[PDB]
Amino acid sequence: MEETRPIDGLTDEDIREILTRYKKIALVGASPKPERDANIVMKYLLEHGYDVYPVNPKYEEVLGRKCYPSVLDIPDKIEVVDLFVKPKLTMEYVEQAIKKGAKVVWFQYNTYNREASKKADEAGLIIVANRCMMREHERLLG
Ligand SMILES: CC(C)(COP(=O)(O)OP(=O)(O)OC[C@H]1O[C@@H](n2cnc3c(N)ncnc32)[C@H](O)[C@@H]1OP(=O)(O)O)[C@@H](O)C(=O)NCCC(=O)NCCS
Repeated sequence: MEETRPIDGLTDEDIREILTRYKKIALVGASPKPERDANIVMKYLLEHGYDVYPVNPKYEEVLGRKCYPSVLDIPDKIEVVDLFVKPKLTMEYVEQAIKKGAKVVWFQYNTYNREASKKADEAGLIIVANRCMMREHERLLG
């Protein structure tokens, strides 16, 4: 009688490790609108010690942080690309994540793209899917 478990196949321990260790985040789809999920999670991660670089070519500053047009333009190392964009947009961002040397691609709810997931797996990145960083942080480090 196997229980349902997340499809990315990571244990609670693996996620807790990624949430404790990898705190340089490129948050793609960042938005200054309070209503968007990306704004709520970006504020929460900044309140919990994450260094969050918003990425969205539309904006130059979001929540007081300079906003970049690509993960590759961020002047720092990036460990996690946290995706708040539609599925077909994620392939490009996974490609940027690979070229930047990120360690983890994190597909937030309704962003998963199989093809993008495949390029990330081929390059060796850890893939987290169908979870929220905020909710996993609350569940595991709360
Ligand atoms: C993926 C998602 C944003 C789609 O929602 P949607 O209502 O269709 O919104 P859109 O994709 O049109 O736009 C959202 C943002 O993407 C940004 N965006 C669009 N194209 C982009 C691109 N190429 N690069 C970066 N950002 C982009 C837009 O600027 C927009 O922000 P804005 O309204 O400030 O302009 C949405 O399903 C989502 O928020 N998923 C994550 C949900 C989640 O995990 N919530 C946490 C719950 S605890």
